[PDB]
Amino acid sequence: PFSRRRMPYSLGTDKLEKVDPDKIKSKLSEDVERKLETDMRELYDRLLPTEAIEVNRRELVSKLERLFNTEWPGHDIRVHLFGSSGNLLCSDDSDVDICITTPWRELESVCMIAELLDRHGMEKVVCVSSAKVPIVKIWDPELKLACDMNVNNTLALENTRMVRTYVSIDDRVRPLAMIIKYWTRRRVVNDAAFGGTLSSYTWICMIIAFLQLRDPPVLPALHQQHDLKLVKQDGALSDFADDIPKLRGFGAKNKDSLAVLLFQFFRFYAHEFDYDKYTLSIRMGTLLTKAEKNWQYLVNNALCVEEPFNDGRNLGNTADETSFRGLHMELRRAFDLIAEGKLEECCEQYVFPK
Ligand SMILES: [Cl-]
Ligand SMILES: [Mg+2]
Ligand SMILES: [Mg+2]
Repeated sequence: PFSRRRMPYSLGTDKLEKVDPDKIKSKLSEDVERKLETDMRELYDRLLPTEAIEVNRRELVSKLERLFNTEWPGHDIRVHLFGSSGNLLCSDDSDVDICITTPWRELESVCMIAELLDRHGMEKVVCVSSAKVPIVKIWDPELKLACDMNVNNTLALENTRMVRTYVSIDDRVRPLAMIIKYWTRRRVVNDAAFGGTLSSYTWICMIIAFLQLRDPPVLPALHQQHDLKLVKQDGALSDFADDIPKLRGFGAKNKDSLAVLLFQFFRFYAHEFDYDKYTLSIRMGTLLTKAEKNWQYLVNNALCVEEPFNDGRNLGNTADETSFRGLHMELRRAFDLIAEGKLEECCEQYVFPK
């Protein structure tokens, strides 16, 4: 019984002003960079997961796999981590995302799973059967983990494997992405479902797109690197290049530090990127126009971020015009603070009004 709209309609829908480029700081001073760098690695160390909690995620997987195969024997039911839990970007307070696979299609009834998990002591058990991807949500009070589960959405397993591959290519990607994600949680702009802002997966695509567009690039366009694609276990070629040992080091030509990349990330999205004209596409690794995708007609197209496996889908579709204006303001707010090295203020915890 509470409204979670992050960006109030009183914000309006107007485009932000194009700032005189000579007034937009182009690089960190040496003092600001050095201190921001040490602050970011201190933040990253606190964000890194601990082994005790990582063990709890795997125990939840095992517990769930046992519950399911005991209740419905014979169907080779398997339980897989994905999302943050499988792409190297989770922290200890990250929820668990789980994909349950089986050829037994009758398991795709998420409320049947809710009844079983409730009966065996899970708490806050809810099922959402009308979502694009039906889910069951639980709180495990023994392991103290929140968990969203779906059944047989293998597409999410592949784009998790893709993000994991991107994270594995250059060692700056994991700390950069974790710190930006932490920023999105603290400013509460990571809630596409109820807040009208952007999903964590949308944010990760924006980070990867920015890194692909650096000169030199930090990350390649994996979907376009046909010669480094391996054959998967199902016999088909991978959709994206995934021979990690051959890919590792691709970004080594780019010599910018973590501090400079965080500054440039916010500078890019605060002032450089023309939201009105372009679509970000980590599938291509280059900018696309909205018009070449017919996305000038798309409802909720202020921000266009192409899903790399279904390029008909805009990940930015959860932000209407008002929400985009507030997101853009948050990105400029972040740029102004990181330009002066103020990582703590940048990550101030947003609280909803009463
Ligand atoms: Cl993630
Ligand atoms: Mg989740
Ligand atoms: Mg529009």
